[PDB]
Amino acid sequence: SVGIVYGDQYRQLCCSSPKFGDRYALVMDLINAYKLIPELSRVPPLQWDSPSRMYEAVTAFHSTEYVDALKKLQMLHCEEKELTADDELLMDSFSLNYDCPGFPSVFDYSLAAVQGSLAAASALICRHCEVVINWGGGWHHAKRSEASGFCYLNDIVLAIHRLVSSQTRVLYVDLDLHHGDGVEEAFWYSPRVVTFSVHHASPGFFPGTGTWNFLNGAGRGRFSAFNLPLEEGINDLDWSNAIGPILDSLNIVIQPSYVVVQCGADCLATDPHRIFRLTNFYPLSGYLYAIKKILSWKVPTLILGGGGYNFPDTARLWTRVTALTIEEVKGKKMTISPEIPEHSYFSRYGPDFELDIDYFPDSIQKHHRRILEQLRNYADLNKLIYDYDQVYQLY
Ligand SMILES: CCCCCC(=O)N(O)[C@H]1CC(=O)N(c2ccc(Cl)cc2)C1=O
Ligand SMILES: [K+]
Ligand SMILES: [K+]
Ligand SMILES: [Zn+2]
Repeated sequence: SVGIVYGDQYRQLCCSSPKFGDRYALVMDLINAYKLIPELSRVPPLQWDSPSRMYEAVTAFHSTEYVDALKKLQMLHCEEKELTADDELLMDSFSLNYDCPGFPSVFDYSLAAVQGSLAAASALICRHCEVVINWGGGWHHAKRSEASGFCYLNDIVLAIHRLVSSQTRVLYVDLDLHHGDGVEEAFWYSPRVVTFSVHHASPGFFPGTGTWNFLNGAGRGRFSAFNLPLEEGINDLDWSNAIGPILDSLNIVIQPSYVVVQCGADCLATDPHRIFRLTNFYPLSGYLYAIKKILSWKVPTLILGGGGYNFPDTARLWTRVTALTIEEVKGKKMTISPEIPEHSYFSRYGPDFELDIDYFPDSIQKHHRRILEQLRNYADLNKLIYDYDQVYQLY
C-alpha cells in the first residue's frame, strides 16, 4: 500500500503561505487529474487531544521559547496589531524575520506539515503503508530555536524521531538543491540516524554548510553525516552517477529500518534558481533514478517534498514520482498521458501542456573515495560487519 497525505483543511493550510502559494494544490490536482488518487491510501494529518499534547510533540525537537514565539507571531499577525519594538526583538532572536516573515496563519501552516509527516511516519510504523508520500512536508532547514530558509518547524526531524523511537536505524536522503542542514544538525550526535545530502554549495550560496570547512558528526554520531556538494550545471546522468553508488553503499552498510527521502524539486533545469539541470523525463530524470533505486531496497520509506519554485514543473516531477512509487511498490504498470489532462489548473502548464518539462539538454571521484572511507569509519566505530569489496566495487 502506497499512502499519500492530504485533506481539505490540510490543502487550505498548505496553500496559505506567501512563498509557496498554491503549489500544493497544483501538485495534488495534477496527481488527481492523472487518476492516481484511487491507487493511493489517503493518510490524514495527525491531530492532538489537547494543546499540551501538541506542544509536547513539537518540543520533542523545538525549544519551548521558539514554539511560544511562533504562536505569538501568528496571534499578532492575526490582527492589525503591528509589532512593538520589544516584539520585533523577540522575533529577531528566532530569525522570524526577513526570508521567514510572519503571516496570519504562519503557525497553523508550519504545524500542518508536522501533522502530515507524523501521520506518515505512524502509517509506516503500523505497517498500514509500505511507502507514504507527503508533498506538503520536507522543511529541512528549520532548527531547534531558529526559522531558516522558509522553514519554520522541522517536520522531517519530528517524523524521524517518531521512527527511531518506535534495533531501529533510519537513513535520511536529501535530494534538494540545498544542503539539509537542519536535519543533519538534529542527528549530528546520533549514530542511528544517518543523513546524506546531495546539493549545490558555493561561496555565498544558502545555507553555506555541507562542504569543506569535512565535518561528519560527533560523539557516538561521528561519521554519520554524509554530504556530496556538486558544482552548478550538472545533468541527470552525471548527478545519477554521482549519487548512485553512495546510495547503494549506504543501504548495504547501514541496513536501515526506514528511509526518509526529501525530494525538493529545485534541482530541475527550469527552476528559477537555474543551478542544476535535472529533468522529470521518463524514457532518465535523476530524481526518478534515485527514487527507483531507493524503492528497490524494499525498506519502508517516507517521501517528502521541499523546495521547488517553478510550481507547474514541481507538479510535473512529483506526479511522476508518485506514479513511479505506485508502480514499484504495487507492481502495477502506470501509464501517464504525455499530455496534461484537462483540470482546474490546466492553463498553468503552458505553453505546450506536456508532462515533460520544457527543457532540452574527478572531483566526484575524490568525493567517492572520501565517502567510502567515511562509511568504513562509521562501520568500524559502530561495530558493523560489511563486505568491504562488494561496497568498493560499487564505485
Ligand atoms: C525545505 C525546502 C524548501 C525551502 C528551503 C529550500 O530548500 N529552498 O529551496 C531554498 C531556496 C532559496 O533560495 N532559499 C533561501 C536562500 C537564501 C536565504 Cl537567506 C534564505 C532562503 C531556500 O531556503
Ligand atoms: K540536498
Ligand atoms: K547522525
Ligand atoms: Zn531547496
